[PDB]
Amino acid sequence: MKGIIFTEFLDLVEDKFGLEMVDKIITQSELESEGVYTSIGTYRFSEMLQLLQNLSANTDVSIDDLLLTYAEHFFSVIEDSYPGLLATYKDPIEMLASIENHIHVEVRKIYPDAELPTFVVEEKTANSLTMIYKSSRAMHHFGLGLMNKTFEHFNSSAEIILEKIKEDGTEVKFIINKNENLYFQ
Ligand code: HEM
Repeated sequence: MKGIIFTEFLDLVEDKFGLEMVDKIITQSELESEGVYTSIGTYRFSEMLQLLQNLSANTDVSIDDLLLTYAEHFFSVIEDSYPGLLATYKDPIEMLASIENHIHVEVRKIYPDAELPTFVVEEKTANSLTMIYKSSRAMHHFGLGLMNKTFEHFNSSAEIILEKIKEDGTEVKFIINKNENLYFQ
């Protein structure tokens, strides 16, 4: 996992639960990096999992809800860091159907050691998209938050249903249905 994921995450923990919560979840976790992260550094996901598990226990907010809220904030980091990549797309369904073959392809060019999930499109219409999410990290709600802000980036919204193929969350079917949309875009 890239260090930008760690720094933006603990910045949000500081922003919502105070400084002491950042020191708390770090002390509760056995971290090889001792809780010190840089944007260019590469760290194991087992460190982030400990941070999420400890934050969930201290706040009584589920890991999925914590990952969702963080993902919705991280999309703004994506908007401000790579606007030219987002400017390639005019439609949220088209952009989401291009994560595997284009978006995260470009991410690998930037970070060759990036740990990315896989998305497989099974059905695709103008306002609907069914994709299979696969990742040993089971961060489906991180992807759900980025999907939410993808639709909001294009002045739209969508109903997104998650069906866990494997109950551990490492394989999730995403059923995406864009809403109306009362004015021509
Ligand atoms: C310009 C758009 C995007 C950029 C620059 C981007 C980049 C990244 C980066 C840097 C990571 C962290 C990799 C690591 O720490 O090793 C990541 C992970 C991830 N990305 Fe993207 N991403 C983009 C769009 C999306 C979208 C739209 C989705 C889902 C709809 C998505 C799904 C994910 C997920 C779920 C992860 C968590 C890793 C995992 O599940 O295994 N990404 N992405």
